[PDB]
Amino acid sequence: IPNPLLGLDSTENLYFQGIDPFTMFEEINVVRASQLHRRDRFDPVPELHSLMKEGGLTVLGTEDSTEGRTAWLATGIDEVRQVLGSDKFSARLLYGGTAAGITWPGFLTQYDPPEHTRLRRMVVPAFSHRRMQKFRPRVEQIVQDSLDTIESLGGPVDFVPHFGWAIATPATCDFLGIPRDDQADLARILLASRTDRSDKRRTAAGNKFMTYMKQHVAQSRRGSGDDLFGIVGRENGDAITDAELTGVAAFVMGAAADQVARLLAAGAWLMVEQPAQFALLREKPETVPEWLDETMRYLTTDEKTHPRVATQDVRIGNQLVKAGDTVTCSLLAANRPNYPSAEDEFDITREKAEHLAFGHGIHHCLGRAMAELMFKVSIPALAHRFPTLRLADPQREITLGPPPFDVEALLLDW
Ligand code: HEM
Repeated sequence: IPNPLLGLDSTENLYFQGIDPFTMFEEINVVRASQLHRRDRFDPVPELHSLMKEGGLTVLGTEDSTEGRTAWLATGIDEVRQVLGSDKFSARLLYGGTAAGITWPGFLTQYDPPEHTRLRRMVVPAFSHRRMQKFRPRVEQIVQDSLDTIESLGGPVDFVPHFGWAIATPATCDFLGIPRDDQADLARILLASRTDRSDKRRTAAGNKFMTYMKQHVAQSRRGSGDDLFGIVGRENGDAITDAELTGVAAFVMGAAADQVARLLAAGAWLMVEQPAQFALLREKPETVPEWLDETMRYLTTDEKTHPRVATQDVRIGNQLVKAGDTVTCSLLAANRPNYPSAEDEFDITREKAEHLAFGHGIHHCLGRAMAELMFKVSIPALAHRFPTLRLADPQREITLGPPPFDVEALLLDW
């Protein structure tokens, strides 16, 4: 029971007869974690900076009960690696108890070993570095086409649709063997499923996407294509279900496409804020071999991991994480430990890398090679194409939406 006589926070104050107290505990902690991972331009917000000073693991929130659950945030590099690498944390127990089945087939984030292990191993060959080498000429074409479109239009151009999404959409679709003719409509359907203010219309759009994808999976899984479905289907036969394949494909075209569009937009923004450094990349790329790792570290466009649930009492740093507690990891805090300082500032010439932008442990980014391929093609190509790239209006702040790192618009000229 919140006490609205004492405080002003709307989220904290929500109460009505018959409200679920546990649902409320989980939801306010998600909101708290989210608030902490907004950004101040490229930087952590003061609240996260303050929290980082407290120690490597702090209390996000606690349940009203005697011997109730605690939600923790890990911010120290040591604590984050320890949590994410430990077999004493479950991902699946976040979504239900032991006896609960899988909710979203193919949503790897939701699986624990041994089934996490098997399903990931089944799909891994499609995401390999070798496979990304093969995919590279297509990505190069996608990027040059996007740049041609931008240049043809004339400045100013919004790089969110014309750079982030113009690359992410065809790249993800092509990876899944989606015919060119279908792509614009699917992207439109996905927009409705991600943004429509009506939850009813949001679900109808999601349903429309998932049924297209189920059909596409059935058509493609026994075929001879180099798409994800052909690869995984030919290799695995009936060991992978249509539902599982559909989930993986949907993730790639939905959540993951959004993640890469956001990363590319954040990259283009950094380029216009740090043009002398990116001039070094354009003109002498061999002298800055760690540029990409440093960019990932600085940007950390996925600020935090999904909460993990402790399956037994476990020591994390100083603290005792009790069975049933959750720990959320701040990749942002892990990658920017020295914020603010000269050493934390973006430095394209840095050695040794860091970093944890793609997570850690068994759940670490399956799409790392694909994401890096996209970035490593896109950013240098942008630099060569528009050496004079700049903000159309240098006085206007970039508007950031809710995490993860969400550039809403990026109006650039050259
Ligand atoms: C199209 C490109 C991408 C694909 C296909 C992809 C795919 C995936 C998948 C399937 C997982 C779940 C792995 C598992 O649970 O075993 C994952 C996890 C993760 N990804 Fe990606 N990803 C992409 C881009 C990105 C980008 C741009 C970032 C941010 C830099 C990112 C950051 C992460 C992180 C931090 C995790 C771990 C989450 C956690 O531990 O809770 N990914 N990725």
